[PDB]
Amino acid sequence: TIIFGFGG
Repeated sequence: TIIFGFGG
């Protein structure tokens, strides 16, 4: 993801 700390 494009959320810091959340892969993918």
